[PDB]
Amino acid sequence: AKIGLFYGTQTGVTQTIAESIQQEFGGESIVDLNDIANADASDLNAYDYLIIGCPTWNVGELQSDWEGIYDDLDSVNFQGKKVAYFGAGDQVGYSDNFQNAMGILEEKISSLGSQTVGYWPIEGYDFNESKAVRNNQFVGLAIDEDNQPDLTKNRIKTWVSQLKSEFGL
Ligand SMILES: Cc1cc2nc3c(=O)[nH]c(=O)nc-3n(C[C@H](O)[C@H](O)[C@H](O)COP(=O)(O)O)c2cc1C
Repeated sequence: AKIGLFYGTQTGVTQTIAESIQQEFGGESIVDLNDIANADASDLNAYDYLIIGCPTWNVGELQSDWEGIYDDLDSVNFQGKKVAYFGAGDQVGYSDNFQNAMGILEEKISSLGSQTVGYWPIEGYDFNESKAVRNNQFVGLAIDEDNQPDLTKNRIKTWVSQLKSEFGL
């Protein structure tokens, strides 16, 4: 497909979100779903449009599967690629490390020459600190199933609608 979605997940929440995003875009013919646990860094090279999903774990850390491939990311040339990010987190329980994984990955991938698209407003959340915030916006979609599951469906619909414009759909 045109868009490659790569996600990592520990308790399955990020996978469910990935599946909803693929569905909102139009299905398998538009978005390829890939579990980063089963991929090689070079698989990211096959796409010009990428969506990266990762939940934050263990107080500000990357989900372990993303942690595993992190050092290999240097071998991929992201210049010219448009990359969007999404993450699952818990704003109440980890108010000072909310969605940090998403920010760690964005800082790394953009330093390799990619363009970040998909900024999201921070006003619909209550947290103290997040490494995924730059100039008062999140660098990608923040989902919180632990505290705001009622908002997930419309957050995804709205985000995907905005991304379509960025990805030329
Ligand atoms: C042990 C543990 C640590 C967590 N640490 C963080 C954290 O530092 N920041 C955050 O935003 N959420 C944190 N969370 C919340 C998870 O990211 C959240 O539950 C998410 O839905 C997990 O998605 P997964 O099922 O895709 O792995 C933590 C949850 C647990 C159980």
